[PDB]
Amino acid sequence: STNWAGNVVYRASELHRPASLDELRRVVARSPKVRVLGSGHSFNEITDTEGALVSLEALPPEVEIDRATGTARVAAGLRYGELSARLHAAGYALPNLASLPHICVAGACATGTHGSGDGIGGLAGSVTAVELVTADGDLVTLSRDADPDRFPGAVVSLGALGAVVTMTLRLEPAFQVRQRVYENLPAEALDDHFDEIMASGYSVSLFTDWRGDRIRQVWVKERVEPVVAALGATPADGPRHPVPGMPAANCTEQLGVPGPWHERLPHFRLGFTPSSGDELQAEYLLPRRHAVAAFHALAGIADRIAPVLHISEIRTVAADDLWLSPFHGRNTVAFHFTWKPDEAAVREVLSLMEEVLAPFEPRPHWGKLFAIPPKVLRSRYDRIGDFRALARELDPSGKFANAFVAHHVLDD
Amino acid sequence: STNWAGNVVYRASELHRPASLDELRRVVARSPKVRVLGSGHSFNEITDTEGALVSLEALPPEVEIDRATGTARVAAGLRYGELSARLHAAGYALPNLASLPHICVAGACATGTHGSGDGIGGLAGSVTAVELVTADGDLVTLSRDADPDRFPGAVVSLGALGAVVTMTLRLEPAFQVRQRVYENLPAEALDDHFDEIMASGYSVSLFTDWRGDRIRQVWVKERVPVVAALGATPADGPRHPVPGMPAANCTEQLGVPGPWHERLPHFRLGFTPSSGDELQAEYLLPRRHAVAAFHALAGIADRIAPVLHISEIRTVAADDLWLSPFHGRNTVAFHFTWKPDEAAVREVLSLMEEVLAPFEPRPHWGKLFAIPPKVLRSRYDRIGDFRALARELDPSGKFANAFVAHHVLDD
Amino acid sequence: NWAGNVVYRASELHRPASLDELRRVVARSPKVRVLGSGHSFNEITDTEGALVSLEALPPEVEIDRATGTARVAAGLRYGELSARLHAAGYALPNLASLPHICVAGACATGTHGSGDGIGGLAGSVTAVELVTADGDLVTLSRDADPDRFPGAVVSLGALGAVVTMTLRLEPAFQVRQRVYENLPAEALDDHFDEIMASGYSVSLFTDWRGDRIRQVWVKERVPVVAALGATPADGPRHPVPGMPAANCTEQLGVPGPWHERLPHFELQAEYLLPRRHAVAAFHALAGIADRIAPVLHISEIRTVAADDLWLSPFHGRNTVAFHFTWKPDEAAVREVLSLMEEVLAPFEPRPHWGKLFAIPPKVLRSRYDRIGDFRALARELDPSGKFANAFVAHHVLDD
Amino acid sequence: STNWAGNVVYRASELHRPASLDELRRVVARSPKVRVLGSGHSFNEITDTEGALVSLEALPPEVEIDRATGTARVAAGLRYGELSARLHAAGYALPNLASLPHICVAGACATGTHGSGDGIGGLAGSVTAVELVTADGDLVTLSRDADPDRFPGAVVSLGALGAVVTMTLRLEPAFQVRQRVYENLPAEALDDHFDEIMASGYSVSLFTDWRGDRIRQVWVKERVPVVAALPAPRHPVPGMPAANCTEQLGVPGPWHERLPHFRLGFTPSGDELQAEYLLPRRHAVAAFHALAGIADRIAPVLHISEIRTVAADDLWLSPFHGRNTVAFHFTWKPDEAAVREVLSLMEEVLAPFEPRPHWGKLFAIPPKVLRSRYDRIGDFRALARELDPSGKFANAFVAHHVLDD
Ligand SMILES: Cc1cc2nc3c(=O)[nH]c(=O)nc-3n(C[C@H](O)[C@H](O)[C@H](O)COP(=O)(O)OP(=O)(O)OC[C@H]3O[C@@H](n4cnc5c(N)ncnc54)[C@H](O)[C@@H]3O)c2cc1C
Ligand SMILES: Cc1cc2nc3c(=O)[nH]c(=O)nc-3n(C[C@H](O)[C@H](O)[C@H](O)COP(=O)(O)OP(=O)(O)OC[C@H]3O[C@@H](n4cnc5c(N)ncnc54)[C@H](O)[C@@H]3O)c2cc1C
Ligand SMILES: Cc1cc2nc3c(=O)[nH]c(=O)nc-3n(C[C@H](O)[C@H](O)[C@H](O)COP(=O)(O)OP(=O)(O)OC[C@H]3O[C@@H](n4cnc5c(N)ncnc54)[C@H](O)[C@@H]3O)c2cc1C
Ligand SMILES: Cc1cc2nc3c(=O)[nH]c(=O)nc-3n(C[C@H](O)[C@H](O)[C@H](O)COP(=O)(O)OP(=O)(O)OC[C@H]3O[C@@H](n4cnc5c(N)ncnc54)[C@H](O)[C@@H]3O)c2cc1C
Ligand SMILES: O=C(CO)[C@@H](O)[C@H](O)CO
Ligand SMILES: O=C(CO)[C@@H](O)[C@H](O)CO
Ligand SMILES: O=C(CO)[C@@H](O)[C@H](O)CO
Ligand SMILES: O=C(CO)[C@@H](O)[C@H](O)CO
Repeated sequence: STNWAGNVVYRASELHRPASLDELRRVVARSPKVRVLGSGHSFNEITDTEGALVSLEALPPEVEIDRATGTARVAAGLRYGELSARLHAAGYALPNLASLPHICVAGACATGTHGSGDGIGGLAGSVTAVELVTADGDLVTLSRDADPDRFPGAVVSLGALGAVVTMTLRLEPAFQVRQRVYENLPAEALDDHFDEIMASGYSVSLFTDWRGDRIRQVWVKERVEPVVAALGATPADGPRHPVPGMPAANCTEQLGVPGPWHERLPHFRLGFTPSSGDELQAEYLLPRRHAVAAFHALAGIADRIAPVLHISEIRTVAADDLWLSPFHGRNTVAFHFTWKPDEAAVREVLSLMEEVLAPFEPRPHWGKLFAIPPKVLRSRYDRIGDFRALARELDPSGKFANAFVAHHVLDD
Repeated sequence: STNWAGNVVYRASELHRPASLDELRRVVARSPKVRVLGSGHSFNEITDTEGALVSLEALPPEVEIDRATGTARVAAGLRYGELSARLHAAGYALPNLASLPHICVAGACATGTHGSGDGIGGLAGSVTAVELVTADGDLVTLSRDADPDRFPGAVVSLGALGAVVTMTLRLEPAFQVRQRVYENLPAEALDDHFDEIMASGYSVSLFTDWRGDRIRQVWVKERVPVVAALGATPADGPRHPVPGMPAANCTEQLGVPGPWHERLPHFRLGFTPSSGDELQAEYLLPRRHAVAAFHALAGIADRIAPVLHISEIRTVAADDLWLSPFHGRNTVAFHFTWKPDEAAVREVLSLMEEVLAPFEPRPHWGKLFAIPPKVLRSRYDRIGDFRALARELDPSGKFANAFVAHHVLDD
Repeated sequence: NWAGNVVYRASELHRPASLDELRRVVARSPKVRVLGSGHSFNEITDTEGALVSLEALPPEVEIDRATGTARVAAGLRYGELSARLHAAGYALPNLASLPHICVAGACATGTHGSGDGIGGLAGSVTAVELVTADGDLVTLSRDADPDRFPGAVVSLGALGAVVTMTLRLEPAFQVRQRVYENLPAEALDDHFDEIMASGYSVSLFTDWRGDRIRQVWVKERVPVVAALGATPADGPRHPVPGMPAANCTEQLGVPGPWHERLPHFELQAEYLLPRRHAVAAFHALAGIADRIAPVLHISEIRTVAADDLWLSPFHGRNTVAFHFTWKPDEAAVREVLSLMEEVLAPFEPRPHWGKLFAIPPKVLRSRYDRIGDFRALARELDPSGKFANAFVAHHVLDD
Repeated sequence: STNWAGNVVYRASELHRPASLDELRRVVARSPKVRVLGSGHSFNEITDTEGALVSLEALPPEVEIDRATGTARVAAGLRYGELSARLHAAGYALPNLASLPHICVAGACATGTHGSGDGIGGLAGSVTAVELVTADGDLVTLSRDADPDRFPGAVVSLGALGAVVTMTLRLEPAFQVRQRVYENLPAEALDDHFDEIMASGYSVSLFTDWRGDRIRQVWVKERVPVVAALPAPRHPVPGMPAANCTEQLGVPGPWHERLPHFRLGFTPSGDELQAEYLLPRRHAVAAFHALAGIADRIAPVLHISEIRTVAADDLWLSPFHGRNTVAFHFTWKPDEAAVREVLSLMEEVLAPFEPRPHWGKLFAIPPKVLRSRYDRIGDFRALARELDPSGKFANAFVAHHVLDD
């Protein structure tokens, strides 16, 4: 019926839940208009369609680990929670995960979903091949090794190349992670010490309510002195939640307690499992150089942000070569905004935000809200012409192109 | 707002999600009318209230394992999926789980939730102590060792004693379980071999559509073959109890050994339905009336199968818990996962109840039924005892909604 | 003390007439205890150093329309404070039995009325200003000091001398009050909850002679006990036999202003129990009614809502109040209380801090979850133990 | 989001763009607080509101000409760029145009926007009637002919009467205009020859950087040479490209591709602040010299200043109410803090010349004094209360400056 938040009521005629590869290939082939439905953790109409919603949650939850190549072959309908548990048990890990694990692996990689860390990509960077059902109904495989020229536009694809059934991931050895929350770092500390703070851990989040002159929280996640303590931030005495009033229970165990990578790198614990959300979201991704400038630009309109914000989160993400990846050929600073659920009021505040950041050539998070018109947005991605070439090659009728992918990427 | 099936719209004024014991104690105390809210996997008006709905999902998720006594202190908002995973990690298990893990431990035990298994009781049986917030707002502990007279009425409580915050669970060593599905057993094979079948593994499920003369599926889970010999054929790939639904949802089959918490339920940890498209009722009968009852239903299989997804038949050992459906009688379980027409199932239930009447059938407290109070109560010895415990720990009836008033507490 | 069973062993009795003067006295005196009205019955207000009244201070009463709160002199009595609050068209939720009781003295001990959804008077407090042992002002408020403010109000005057308390107000309201005579004692076994909920504030008066509740006072904001066999009173009544009805607030259902209705207007003990033990307790007490009734004027049963104030008797549990206005024979009463505390022990009872009791410390401290937090707040605000007498040392602070 | 400059961040709740009169009238009637948004070419908080910002650029762009009366009925949301090009096509013209065409007609007229020329008023004088949606949502027409007592209040209104949908303009025959730039006139030239200079063309503009005592540039626009006695494409600001500006070097062209300084195609956000003071024309030289005396404080934080002339009108809050006028315009550099210092000073040195500020550009002139400098303000306050008792269309700006006691 709706997206996780419940602001997007899907206008689809039918919701198909194929129980096999064969049953999917039939649904895709016979349907004139398809958009794959993963986890519903998007806030825009990217997943909307007047035709066929198709889930892949009901296919085999394959997770075949090849010990020789250190790579897992895994079902696109599978979520990061499950995938991680299974990978971890077998003694394998991924380099990073998003804020909660209950997010669909293909759905995440489609929109350029990311964690934080200076030397760590968006999650799609771990992908080394896809198999997808084309608009026709047959399996195509695109892999880095085999298809150098085409693979990089395959992964962060807005699910407009077809339905991905199995993604190959490069694995690392399973690892332990400790996480501490520091409170009330002074905002001015960023002006001279931004690079030192975000490098002070494997993955660092800044949380600010854009009220006053203080970074409300700083989450410093280390692979097994703290810099942000030196700079005025006090360690938190107990468990904490990024948002004011929301329970610490939900969140991954903090207070410096080492635990497995997959119960630490996300902000939310394997158990949390919210059936629904009461928030909106927008995230702008800038070149890393514009962090401070951009911080200040936003400091200038904090009086419009703070009223309708739950929390804003600031992260770093290494550059990839993935054509519609927000991290395409530029190390990045992430300006995320978990809003309160008033779309009208957030839409005003986003047009404004987009004006004050415009000098920093900001790319919006494909899954989160934005108002950046196509002309401007397309100019901010070099390889947008090469991706439109691949979408017409693999989907000439534009089966997998709803209004959103047309408007933002495909239409002239 | 609603139950997981969505047939029950809670008519509550407030939905509290306290983040601390203190915050809970304040909400309980100040609210003149409370019903706790766990996982929402009930289908009747048990969890409904005009007063204050109260989750405990927001309290610290304690799983404190005490190696010495081999027990686990666990938060009442926690669900079996999370609890199990954590218990398994530390190298511990429980004896049984329900069909899907993502059910709340306090809400499961509060209704008499159960698996299958000859020598295995309802899940509430692994409970040795409960700490709860009284209608007053203070903590009370009831344990088997400290309160032998009263503890047996406190676990399977319909949440009418107050809000349980922690539950002590006797553990076992973590164990491996293999699972095999068998297809199209002859219905007559039960008549002389029911007990031989249900005992053919640690936990055993019979799934029939109540169409014609076959048992669609038989699931035989073993701690690390009868029904083959009796004319059922091994399934060659993965399978789901209901026709149409995907095998993918379900725990790994084909006799492949796995961890207990990834086998004893039908549904794998990853399957996480946010909503359901079904109703439910389950009748629990003394084991001797298995065949007698099997036939008595077969006599109205023409009114069942129309509005039915699948019916599940299981065994449950006896316990001593006053409102447990397995209260001092080894049990045969007749489960019905209906299709979501409440008006139509209610009519089929009136009937089911009438034909099963001679077997003194106790309904599952969480699932649908229409068995009136007078009759329901007479099927429970220790109903007068529970009514006293409620009055002792909740004189004002704070935790007594119209459901618990009408079925157990009112005269 | 207003009873006269406690002779204050203080060297000096100061009555500062200015904040400045009070601040001086506190600073210069190495041992202080504040004196309200003297409506305690125990050794709580007693000290060998300096008694300090605050009755002479400016009776400030600053009603802030916006937040709907008042700022009032700790020395002010509820009678006086009420009259002023009422004239401005404001009220407090509840008042104790007589208004001529000091506001900071009341809140320090866990003073309370009756009412199912009504707290002790200390719950109406949002902030305190108090002179420390050093002579400077500290403000503790709920808003500004979440962690600490709950130890501060019901304090046993062991943190400093409170000068001004901020109260949350309601709109001023009328109240009617009817006394019913001779309810059957059995009527509580099934209808306790229904009776105590039959008004805004309800009181049960029993002489613990036979099986009758002598009187039941039912106070309503502008019904069960009539139907359960108690008869309406023909004319004005007083809770104690023989004492004149003239002393008591107007009854016979004549609507009146809250402050002329919620109060009713000897030694005293009160035990405060989880509300669920109301009937169980009421029997345990009937089971020694032969030792009570001889030395008793009247006993008063009331209900009080839970709060989060660390040494409130209502700390984290709705409450049934069992009060005993005794005949002034302390030696006799101390025998009765020792037995009473034994029969009531299973109901984990808390004593009214400002009334008599013999519950040993080790036990009394285990019936308060947040004693250690209150002990660390007194050592934070008064490390010298200026405001620590023998009472507060014995019961709460000493190790 | 912001005004064209970006110094004003709109603190509105809703930004509406009605696509019909019906839809506007609905937005107005249901909104308790409204301010219309034109082109955002203001620099103060005149357009600002905590209520409802309402563009009109999405209504029918009507341009209904009556050959008989030689008058056009035009959509308020229309810009001078568009409106001109369509007026011209039909073989009609307006007497004058502001510096660029991409300013909203009703936005222009609401603040008393103007060009240069001795015998031509501010743009608002060409308006003979308005239809506006009241705070109730119904249409009211005020016209000079029908409502003599009230109409003069209605045009230069500060958008405080209602939302103007259609304005009736008096038109002329379409005319050609040539313009020429002369460079470095001596400032002393003005001392005896100001009047002769500003009368030397249809419109004349004097650009000075307020460095020394020269006029950097004199733009002389003639319908189809005095400043020569006392020649150059060129941009009024140092460092900005000439290509942005209308075609000069005496090349004849249509009025609308000429009278503005900036060509139909430019279409730029901005990087400047603005103030303009409008003095009775006789104080030209006295004021020019009074400013030359603090030209040390000005020239630093200045792009360019423009001095122009404007005819008198009878429009109640027109800067040109009952007096021929000399315009001292300043395009400042974007440092509001620095400019607000210079304006307190400028407003003191010009005080004897009874200056009126441009309603659309910056000023620090206190209300009591500003109000004294308009005779008819008492009558505009009586009209606003007549058309908008609840003050739906009155923001902080209009209340502070004009309406509040
Ligand atoms: C609570 C929450 C936390 C979040 N945390 C983070 C975070 O920390 N970092 C971050 O970067 N983002 C984060 N996000 C954003 C989120 O990762 C994106 O919205 C994500 O891309 C949505 O994935 P989905 O599958 O849930 O959503 P959907 O709307 O269901 O799908 C997203 C897109 O993927 C496509 N897709 C899905 N499955 C397939 C498939 N098999 N083949 C092809 N295309 C497919 C769909 O067509 C659609 O276009 C968060 C979102 C939420 C709600
Ligand atoms: C998909 C599905 C699968 C199922 N599988 C099985 C199965 O295999 N076997 C079986 O026997 N049953 C099964 N059931 C039935 C189910 O276990 C019961 O309805 C059970 O009561 C679920 O409780 P809940 O907390 O999830 O729901 P709720 O309606 O929220 O809670 C049930 C009761 O528990 C009480 N409660 C919850 N938390 C507390 C607490 N902390 N303190 C006090 N009271 C509390 C509530 O007040 C309420 O009265 C299943 C149900 C579904 C929907
Ligand atoms: C006739 C009568 C009726 C009563 N009715 C009730 C009733 O209905 N309900 C009930 O609960 N109790 C009742 N009580 C008990 C009485 O209200 C309490 O004992 C109360 O706490 C005493 O207040 P006081 O002004 O007499 O203080 P005192 O006995 O003089 O002092 C008691 C405490 O107050 C402290 N104190 C006083 N002022 C300050 C200050 N400004 N700053 C710091 N500490 C201060 C002292 O330090 C001391 O610890 C009654 C008592 C009597 C005599
Ligand atoms: C680059 C530039 C050049 C300029 N050149 C000149 C110039 O040469 N001469 C000159 O005199 N001024 C000039 N100005 C100033 C400008 O002409 C005035 O500030 C003008 O009033 C603003 O027009 P706008 O449409 O941007 O108004 P806005 O800022 O959008 O709003 C201004 C006022 O118009 C009102 N309004 C707009 N439309 C309506 C309507 N339909 N009904 C009712 N009220 C309405 C608004 O409520 C507000 O009170 C210039 C400004 C800039 C930025
Ligand atoms: O990263 C995200 C969402 O993309 C979350 O951390 C939010 O910041 C809310 O906590
Ligand atoms: O039998 C049960 C227990 O309630 C179900 O979970 C089965 O899968 C039938 O749907
Ligand atoms: O309120 C009290 C004391 O708390 C009553 O006992 C009255 O004094 C009547 O005796
Ligand atoms: O905008 C105006 C008038 O308001 C012009 O003076 C420009 O500054 C020319 O550069």
